Amino acid sequence: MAEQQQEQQIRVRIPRKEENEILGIIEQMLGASRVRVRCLDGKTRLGRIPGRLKNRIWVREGDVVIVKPWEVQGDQKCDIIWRYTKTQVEWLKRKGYLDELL
Repeated sequence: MAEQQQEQQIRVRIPRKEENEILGIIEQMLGASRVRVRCLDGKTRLGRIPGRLKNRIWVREGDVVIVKPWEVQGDQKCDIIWRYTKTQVEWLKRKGYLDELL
């Protein structure tokens, strides 16, 4: 219900989802091309970013990210996307509260 120049889109509803994805928040101040994420949808993984995002994320401490699952074992690897409050992570987070209560 909005089509004008300079508009913030939700960017939600992402395609490609054979086994669904997990949602976690990233943390890391050192900055060694890798970060640590904790996620809902039952997952705990180390998140990695591409060279372009690596020099464009500059995460300080307390950011939200979407993660991909890597193998299983007693710890999973994940491919993460960094963003500070937008709509995609807000959607999955709202779903977490819905499942818990409400």
